[PDB]
Amino acid sequence: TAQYSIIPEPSRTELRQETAKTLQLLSDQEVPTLETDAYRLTVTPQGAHLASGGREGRIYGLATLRQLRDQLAGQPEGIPCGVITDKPRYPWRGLMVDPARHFIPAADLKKFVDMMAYYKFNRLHLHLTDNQGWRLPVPGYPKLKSVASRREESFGDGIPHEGMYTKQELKELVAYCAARGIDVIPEIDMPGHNQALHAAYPEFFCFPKPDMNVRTTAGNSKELVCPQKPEVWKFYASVFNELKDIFPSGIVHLGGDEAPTELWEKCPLCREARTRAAMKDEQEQMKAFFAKTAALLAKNGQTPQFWYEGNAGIYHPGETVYAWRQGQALQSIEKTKKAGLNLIMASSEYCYLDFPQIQGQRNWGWMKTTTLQKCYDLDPAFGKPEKEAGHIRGVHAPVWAERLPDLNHLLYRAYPRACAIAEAGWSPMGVRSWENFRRKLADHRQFILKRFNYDMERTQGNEPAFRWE
Ligand SMILES: [Zn+2]
Repeated sequence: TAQYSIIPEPSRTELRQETAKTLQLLSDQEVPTLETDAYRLTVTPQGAHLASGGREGRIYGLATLRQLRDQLAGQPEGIPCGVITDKPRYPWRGLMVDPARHFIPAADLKKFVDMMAYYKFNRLHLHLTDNQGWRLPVPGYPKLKSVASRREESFGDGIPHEGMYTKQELKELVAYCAARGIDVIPEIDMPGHNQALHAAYPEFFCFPKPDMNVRTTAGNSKELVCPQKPEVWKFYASVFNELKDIFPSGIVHLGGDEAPTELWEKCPLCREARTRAAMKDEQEQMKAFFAKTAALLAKNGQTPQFWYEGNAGIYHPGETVYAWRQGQALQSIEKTKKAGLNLIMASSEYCYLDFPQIQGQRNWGWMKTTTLQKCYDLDPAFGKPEKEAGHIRGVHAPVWAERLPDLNHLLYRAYPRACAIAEAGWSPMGVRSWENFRRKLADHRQFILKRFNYDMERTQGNEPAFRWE
């Protein structure tokens, strides 16, 4: 029987036993009888009718109409008539890109955004800073451009890699995303992930090293900013003010994953600061660091987000954290509920799209394989009902880019698993099935070829070649 191939699967589809050979939009109304994020699309032999509860629902309805037009373009016999009534399961449906590890030019970001909007993603998270590069310009700190935005090579390849966005480019990105229903979330990791910052501004750190260079390999850095130094707090105030100007979401992801604190332990300034504050250890110092940063953000009307660490203690009720450790999803759901935290599911078992998608593709000596079928197994609530897991805001898939040097590589690992993530964030469990998703994705190969000039076919051997190992 003839059906639609819309991804994500709509919450309700009622097909009729007639065929439509045109999708001309005959009516387009806003009505109070639909939620602001909801739409109803009626496909008739004469054309389509769209009703929506608000601008957001209208964006989604037009995205569904776009997919139906692609299907009809491939089906000259027509597509079924029917009524689609639709609204998302979760309000947060996100992808993260990592320009700190490999810079993503503006044009390439635009293509990435168009593709994620096709699948009704509504959050774009930018990992802007890390050991391997710093991509956010900050007035008054020119060495961020001249030093921190450049590295000499990647993994011994002898090829320099550099880049930094302009403020104007980032405001363009924000407007481009907004027009496509997407909010943009910056991430500035602190106090660690800061080898590039140290290369530019060694005076911000407990043990300044003028010979420090921007990192060209993966691994953990012990270089933490020294919370006793006034230049650090002036710098981060400047950072947060730039983010306030550029990013209207007002959300600032601070990282927050466990950092090595050996250098704080040894720092003569931090040692005496801990003694004055009767702090027992460097974890108490970390709690104080994040309380101070959260206060700076609050003075700005901004709110922090974190990669969840169950035993961190740096969170205040109402904040939002990301669940990411394998095997910890259900525990994190329970713990955040008890702690009054909101939770975004980014479990690396399902959502870390830097991992290879077919067994035998490059795993860089450590990555597990996450197939499309495994990815589609994701239920963000892990079996818990809406009344017990209402603090779960949605789903988020990071495409970490240590080993993804350009858009071609990035999209190879992001898609088609991002389509599965989109359906996990949008579609109620009652309309989800691997067999239906697999059928639709088969059709989407042609849809994406025609609309984006991009090939989503995946075989063990057709990943683009790498220069490393
Ligand atoms: Zn220190």
